Amino acid sequence: TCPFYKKIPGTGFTVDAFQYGVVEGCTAYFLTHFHSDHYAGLSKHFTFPVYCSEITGNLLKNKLHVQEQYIHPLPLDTECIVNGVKVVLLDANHCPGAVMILFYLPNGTVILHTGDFRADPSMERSLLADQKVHMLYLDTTYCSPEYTFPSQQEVIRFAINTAFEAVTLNPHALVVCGTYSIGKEKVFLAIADVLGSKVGMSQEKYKTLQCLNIPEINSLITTDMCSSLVHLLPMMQINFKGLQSHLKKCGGKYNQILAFRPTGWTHSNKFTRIADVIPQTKGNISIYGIPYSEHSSYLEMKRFVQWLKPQKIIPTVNVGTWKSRSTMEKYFREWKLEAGY
Ligand code: NI
Repeated sequence: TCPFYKKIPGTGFTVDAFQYGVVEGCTAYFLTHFHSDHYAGLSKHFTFPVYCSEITGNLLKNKLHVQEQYIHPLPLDTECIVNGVKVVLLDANHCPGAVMILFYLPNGTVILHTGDFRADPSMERSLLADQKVHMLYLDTTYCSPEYTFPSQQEVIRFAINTAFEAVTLNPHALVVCGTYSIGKEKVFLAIADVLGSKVGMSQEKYKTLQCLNIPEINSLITTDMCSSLVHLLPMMQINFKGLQSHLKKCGGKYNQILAFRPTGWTHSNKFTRIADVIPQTKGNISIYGIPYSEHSSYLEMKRFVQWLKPQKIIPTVNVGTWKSRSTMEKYFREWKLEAGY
């Protein structure tokens, strides 16, 4: 059974609600982004209308084999009518194709559903600026003050400089980057670009990347591993055993691996600046965990919400425990009292 926080009152709409069977009364299923906790349940046998971005639509078609007749892609930043209700999709600054949805209810209520997002001040000049929002369905992944991490730009700067130094010192080093889903593509693309290489990967990952409308992509990625000095591997293979084994396969072309594991937040963030980050090393293998986040920090989240001044907030993450829910409600009240809405 579908939980309440995936239902849009006064509509026949649900958001990211594919794992509950047929939801009573749902005339259109919205999908915010192509990540497995959100699409869980979709397949080629799904026969209700799905509304989503162009990029999400490419992935539904090519990776999950959803039939074209049920895929309804919408352009961003454009007022659209769906089953008699005005909607707008906005960029969520999450992974490729990820959106927030603004719903304009027939009774005059306005609802913003953020999906998953990394709040940014640039959102304060989208179509959000033009009217009041009554209810906010909020990505609360990191809704606690301990969650600090650097900007995406600082993290990429660290990775580019790290990789460029290592390979200039040793032209026979291989760079490996972990992945398990879409998002965080800037990590491996930025590193390959500074090294003048394409990125090598499996046919399945290449297929996924070809759905994402990235400019000049044919110039940046390849399935030919042997022509490339930046390789992508599944995240589970980014450990001393998995990399040792991968190095065997490269046929004495390389004598050193430097590997990156983009994580979300980790507790080493409470003590250590990005500048100061060091790898785990064994032999000729080094592994850097870098805190590249596609979710709001606490401070970014707070700033967005205090700007928006919603009348009510409904969290969509960390909703399973009483202690979590109580913690989040206390922060929402502080924010409201401090800003005065
Ligand atoms: Ni996500």
